[PDB]
Amino acid sequence: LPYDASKWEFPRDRLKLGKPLQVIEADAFGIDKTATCRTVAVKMLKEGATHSEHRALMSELKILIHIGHHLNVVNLLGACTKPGGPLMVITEFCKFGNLSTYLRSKRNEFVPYKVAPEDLYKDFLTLEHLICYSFQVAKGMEFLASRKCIHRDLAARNILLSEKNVVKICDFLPLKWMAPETIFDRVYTIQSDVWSFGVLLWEIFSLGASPYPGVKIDEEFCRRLKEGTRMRAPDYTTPEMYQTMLDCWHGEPSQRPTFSELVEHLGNLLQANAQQDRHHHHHH
Ligand SMILES: Cc1ccn(-c2cccc(C(F)(F)F)c2)c(=O)c1-c1ccc2nc(N)ncc2c1
Repeated sequence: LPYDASKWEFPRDRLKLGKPLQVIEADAFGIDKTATCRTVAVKMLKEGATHSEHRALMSELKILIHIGHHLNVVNLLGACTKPGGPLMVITEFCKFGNLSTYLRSKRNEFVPYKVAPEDLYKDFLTLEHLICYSFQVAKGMEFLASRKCIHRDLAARNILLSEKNVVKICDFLPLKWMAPETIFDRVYTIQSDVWSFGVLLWEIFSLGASPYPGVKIDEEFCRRLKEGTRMRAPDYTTPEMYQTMLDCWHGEPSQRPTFSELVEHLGNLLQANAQQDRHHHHHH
């Protein structure tokens, strides 16, 4: 893959590094044509990285360039790659952090839908929010899958909350997100990402709970998963959303929905939910 320096290269002295999130928060001067000073996130190699470790982050940068822009994938802004300092990959900064942590903090601030007076539920999460986060991640994953990309670590911890309830796919016990074929055969495909998406759905509709609550992650866990045991419906799910999780958790990878099918399905459930809400709002 190519690296186009004229488009992407950013001077190192235009950054002020801040607190670690290695991924670090930073201030960037003149990275945009939209503003002078902007907060950003920087991924860089620690002191004493090898030639091969340098190649890994470089290949990741090129892949982000090749992938291109989507609202639901953390947006690359620039890079420091030329000699004189460490390799640095610069993206937008999502100040609200990961989705798991956020959902966990909203557990006392949930109603399934809003009615009048709406101020009683100011900044509350609703079913529209949860389905909307799901829909957004599905679209970002359909964008990635279309470009022959496999995420490999799709989990709520790798979903970022931005302004105006926009979520973004990023890449910061992992076994609880892995498909059976990934565990037992070390096979990574787009279909195994769909499995992980299902576990991500469970996380959203449990408001940031840890998958397989109270289950020891040993050889018995893997045995039962391969043999068809699944998580039970989480506390904030709808019946259709739980069925969607089960679909993502199909034993045969080819029998799981595609991200394209998930985008259409979740979009329809978002619309049905909104139509329901408008009726709740009207009659009360
Ligand atoms: C800084 C950076 C650089 C690269 N990537 C990255 C690497 C590989 C893949 C991807 C993906 F999945 F978005 F395509 C993204 C990143 O996800 C990030 C990244 C990581 C954590 C972040 N956390 C916050 N709060 N904001 C932005 C972040 C960016």
